[PDB]
Amino acid sequence: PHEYEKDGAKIYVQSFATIRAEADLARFTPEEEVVVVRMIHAAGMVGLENHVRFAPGMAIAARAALEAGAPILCDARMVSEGITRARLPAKNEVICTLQDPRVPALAQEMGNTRSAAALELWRPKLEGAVVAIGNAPTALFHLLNMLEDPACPRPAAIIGCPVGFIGAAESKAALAVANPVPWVIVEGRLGGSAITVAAVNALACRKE
Amino acid sequence: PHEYEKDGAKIYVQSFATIRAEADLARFTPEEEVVVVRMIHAAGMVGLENHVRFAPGMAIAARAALEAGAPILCDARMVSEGITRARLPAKNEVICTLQDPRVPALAQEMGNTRSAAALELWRPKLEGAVVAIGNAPTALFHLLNMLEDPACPRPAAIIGCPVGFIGAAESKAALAVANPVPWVIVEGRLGGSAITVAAVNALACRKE
Ligand SMILES: C/C1=C2N=C(/C=C3\N[C@H]([C@@H](C)C4=N[C@H]([C@H](CC(=O)O)[C@@]4(C)CCC(=O)O)[C@]4(C)N=C1[C@@H](CCC(=O)O)[C@]4(C)CC(=O)O)[C@H](CCC(=O)O)C3(C)C)[C@@H](CCC(=O)O)[C@]/2(C)CC(=O)O
Ligand SMILES: C/C1=C2N=C(/C=C3\N[C@H]([C@@H](C)C4=N[C@H]([C@H](CC(=O)O)[C@@]4(C)CCC(=O)O)[C@]4(C)N=C1[C@@H](CCC(=O)O)[C@]4(C)CC(=O)O)[C@H](CCC(=O)O)C3(C)C)[C@@H](CCC(=O)O)[C@]/2(C)CC(=O)O
Repeated sequence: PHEYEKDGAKIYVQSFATIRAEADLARFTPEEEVVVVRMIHAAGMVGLENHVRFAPGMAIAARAALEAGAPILCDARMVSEGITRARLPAKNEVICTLQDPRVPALAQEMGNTRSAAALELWRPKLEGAVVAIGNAPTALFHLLNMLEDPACPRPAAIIGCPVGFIGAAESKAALAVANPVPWVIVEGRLGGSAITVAAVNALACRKE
Repeated sequence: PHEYEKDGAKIYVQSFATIRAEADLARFTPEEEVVVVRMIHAAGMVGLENHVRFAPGMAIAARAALEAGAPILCDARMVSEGITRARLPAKNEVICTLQDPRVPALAQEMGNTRSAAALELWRPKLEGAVVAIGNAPTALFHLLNMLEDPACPRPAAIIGCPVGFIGAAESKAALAVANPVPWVIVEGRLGGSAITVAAVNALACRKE
């Protein structure tokens, strides 16, 4: 038969050790470094770290929000279903409103994507939340517009890592410029659900 | 406010057109090319195509299985929850057994990961299925071992795209060598849920 390593705890330890041996991680603070390592792990891509940018204090602020019970607001089910419930420190709600039955009509009325329209339903959970956007650039752009209204509840942190060729790089660059609340991005076209979930999972639990 | 493109249908068309303008896709058959384009789209990574390998006729065989109602067996919820139900041609079941309450004890008895142990529960749905492994190399390795028994039901196709530093590259190289049923892999460390879902979504529906 095929031989392979079967101890999952060991696999993790070896994965992170390989990443730290290969990656260029010196510029990150200790709190940022843990997040970056998990993002690399999720992507299978040493070199990803050359594209990661954090607002000063974001990693600290996001961990603190999660430990205080902040909900995690997710743009897609691939993000929400990714989050490791066993790693959550304070029974944190993991929310994705994309499949709410009101979203298709709302999107049509708004002249926007379903991904973006769904964020309107985040309002009651948004104050102090950790936002995890791993897919839709239109969700990130729309969030920036929502937060231009001083009446809008404001999250504790935004993990802004949508992926793609159209609008993704722009949405993340705009997030960094706007600096609405502490943020992390992957600059450029790279990003996605797995990198986003890794960031959340890293910030949720002090144990790697 | 921030200006951005909000027409999702248009965004797709532009994304695929950008990918085809930049990517090196000549060696793929028409059926393979559609799959590769969607994988690039999901990864935000022109250059991914340099790592993609198909068994001859896999893309044709997998589309045919799906159109015939084959279930899709998924190693993780980030894969199963990714699959676009609106794109499925024949009311195909999308299955992930990872969270079955019997898996933790089974994994312990088997001395294996939960990801791998869960595949034992695939047996009743495995014959003629499309397998979508986007995460766990141990799931792919274990599947290869399962299929070494002539009594094991055999899938119609395997999308073998686990990601990572430990065991991933090895598991996919082993799949290609073993050639148990028609396969697609991303060679090396790259892969993951998003690329895997993209492959399924591409093969499910003739419309991009
Ligand atoms: C499945 C899926 C996937 N998308 C991916 C990536 C991209 N697609 C975007 C556009 C094409 C787009 N995609 C639809 C939007 C549907 C909508 O919101 O109206 C919208 C049409 C619009 C969103 C937007 O552009 O902001 C949604 C969000 N993508 C989904 C569903 C997620 C559903 C859920 O999670 O509950 C979705 C809601 C469609 C659906 O299934 O109903 C991006 C646009 C940028 C670009 O195209 O270059 C980008 C590249 C990010 C891969 C995943 C990436 C990952 O997880 O890491 C992939 C798996 C690829 C695929 O289609 O097979
Ligand atoms: C969330 C999550 C994530 N994994 C990723 C990637 C990897 N991790 C592997 C090892 C570390 C591993 N990971 C656990 C296994 C738990 C298990 O099955 O016992 C096992 C421990 C073992 C699986 C295996 O090695 O075959 C599982 C599968 N990963 C999950 C849960 C998926 C649960 C579900 O889907 O229902 C999981 C079941 C743990 C859990 O949450 O309970 C790989 C090993 C190779 C390596 O480490 O370099 C590899 C890199 C692939 C990212 C996703 C990648 C993607 O979607 O594209 C990320 C998001 C990273 C993260 O942990 O934040």
